Amino acid sequence: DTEAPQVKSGDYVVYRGESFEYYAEITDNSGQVNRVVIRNVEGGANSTYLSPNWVKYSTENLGRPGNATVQNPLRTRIFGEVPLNEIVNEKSYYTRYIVAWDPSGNATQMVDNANRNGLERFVLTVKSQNEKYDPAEPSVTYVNNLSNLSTSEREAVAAAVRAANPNIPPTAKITVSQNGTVTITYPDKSTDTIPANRVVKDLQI
Ligand SMILES: CO[C@@H]1O[C@H](CO)[C@H](O)[C@H](O[C@]2(C(=O)O)C[C@H](O)[C@@H](NC(C)=O)[C@H]([C@H](O)[C@H](O)CO)O2)[C@H]1O
Ligand SMILES: [Ca+2]
Ligand code: NA
Repeated sequence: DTEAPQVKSGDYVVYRGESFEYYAEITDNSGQVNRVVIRNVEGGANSTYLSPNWVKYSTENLGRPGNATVQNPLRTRIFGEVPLNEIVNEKSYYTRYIVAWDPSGNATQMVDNANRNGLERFVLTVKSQNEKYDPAEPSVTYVNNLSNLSTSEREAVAAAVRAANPNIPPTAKITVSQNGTVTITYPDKSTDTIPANRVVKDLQI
């Protein structure tokens, strides 16, 4: 319904142990939107049920003339904190709908089709925490023997990786094995690994 408010959302990827914040933009031909609900598909016209319960949202400047124009769309904040105990797999996404109402009571229609994703329909994808980070591997630590790093050398590699990766969670644990393999264990206990060849060299040859 192009006489109902129109919504532009996005690909709302979120990560265990991390806060998220996205904005959707809403316009209406009347220039005004009075109400915005984000909801699961189930329930019928009056439902506001939305899960997971940690998905929050808010819309400032509701119910004012000109609050929802093409040149200055209404914005809805979609935010929350993803718990560490969320299940993560290829199916750990949640398809949700943004419904907005204009002064005539026309509400954005919910159409159950993936071609509407990024409009009034959006997918909230929950990923493990390691997926938020792409550890930098540009550091180089020279060790005596690549097949047998000492404790000091293992700590040196971990410190080099940390120094190259100020953005990874401070409480993520960087450990290095006896052959220089790096494991980054995130707060949600997911891991990234860095092969030794990318962080360690020796002068044995
Ligand atoms: C009516 O059936 C639902 O229709 C919606 C679209 O309107 C979805 O297709 C939904 O399926 C999913 C989804 O929300 O995309 C498929 C996901 O794999 C499920 N996630 C998990 C972690 O199992 C969700 C989830 O079960 C649901 O969103 C709970 O509110 O459902 C259809 O079930
Ligand atoms: Ca309208
Ligand atoms: Na990663």
